[PDB]
Amino acid sequence: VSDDFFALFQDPTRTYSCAYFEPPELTLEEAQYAKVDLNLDKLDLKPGMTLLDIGCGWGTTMRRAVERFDVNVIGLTLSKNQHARCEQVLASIDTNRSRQVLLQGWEDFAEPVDRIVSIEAFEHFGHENYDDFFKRCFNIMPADGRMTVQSSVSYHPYEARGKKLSFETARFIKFIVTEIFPGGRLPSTEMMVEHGEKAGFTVPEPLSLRPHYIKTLRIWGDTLQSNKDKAIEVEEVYNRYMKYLRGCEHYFTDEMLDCSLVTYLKPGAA
Ligand SMILES: CCCCCCCCCCNCCSC[C@H]1O[C@@H](n2cnc3c(N)ncnc32)[C@H](O)[C@@H]1O
Repeated sequence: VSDDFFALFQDPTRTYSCAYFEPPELTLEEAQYAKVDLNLDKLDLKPGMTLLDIGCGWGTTMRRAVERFDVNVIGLTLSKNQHARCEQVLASIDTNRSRQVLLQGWEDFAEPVDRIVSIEAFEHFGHENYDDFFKRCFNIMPADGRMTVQSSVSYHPYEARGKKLSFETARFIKFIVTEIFPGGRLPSTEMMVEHGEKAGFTVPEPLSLRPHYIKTLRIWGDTLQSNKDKAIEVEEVYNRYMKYLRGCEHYFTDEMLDCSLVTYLKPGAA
């Protein structure tokens, strides 16, 4: 997967996550900023604080946080591509706030921060590591800390929609977690909430982003579709991602997949 490839289907910001069409008539690009504001507005961010962005992408969330809230920022990513971009994105801001991006996972991060944002990185963590993740996030934050985690989710193998559809969905999901995001693994919303509660977080009712992901995958699908040619010369990979995009839209429509924005409040939050 090359940067030039994703360039032919994503908005100019290169946000590789669910957009937020509020109001409904926003551009994909506008909708990606609105999704960033949706997360940050939950975080009770005050000037001088340090915001930790876990899985920080091309640095879009962090830039918007410095600009909108007058905070310091630290970003974690496991991609050199993303790290160098973020670094130049951060260095370009007119601020005296510190900005730092580290090529490393949350597992090796242990510094005090005030607030945490994480948009669709959580699918890479592994069920096995959820307890450590939430414990780390609770422990690095002050008494009034808050964290948002946004993540696609599925449902426990038990959770009825027909035998036919449930076997089918399990397979399509295998394919995502194998050839699109190798090593990935979807949680359920219930797991997201429960592991946070066990670490001692108060967890309000999660926000479902389902119709927004449906809307996002359609624009993605449609834009890649229109570059059938331009994308092939940069056929195999093309048909793979078309199966992925059209497939997810379908299963989000069918209500076999969902996307949750979960907020985690420490006992002393405001
Ligand atoms: C609708 C689709 C259906 C659901 C399919 C599974 C979802 C796949 C996730 C796609 N969301 C993309 C957001 S970008 C992921 C970011 O998280 C980072 N990351 C991954 N693991 C860690 C980690 N352990 N620590 C810090 N950062 C991490 C990557 O470097 C990257 O910047």
